[PDB]
Amino acid sequence: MQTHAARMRTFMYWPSSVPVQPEQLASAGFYYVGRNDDVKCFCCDGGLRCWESGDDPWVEHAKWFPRCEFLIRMKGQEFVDEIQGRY
Ligand SMILES: [Zn+2]
Repeated sequence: MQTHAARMRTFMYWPSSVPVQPEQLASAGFYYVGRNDDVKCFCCDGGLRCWESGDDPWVEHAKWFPRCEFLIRMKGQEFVDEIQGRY
């Protein structure tokens, strides 16, 4: 699940009702595990479910799994710090 294309392919059977797009999930390192709306990050193995309207996957990534190596490398410690309430 190291590549964007491999993560995107797992969303081929992603439910239509979920108000979060596969493109944005896969960019933030998530892939659909083929269960409800459960996704896991390829890097930290952080699991996320119950995706609501207006959810930004990068924000959810930094909110619940701030120590993820991929999240830090892509978004940076400053972004992670902000999401954790540190300005
Ligand atoms: Zn992660």
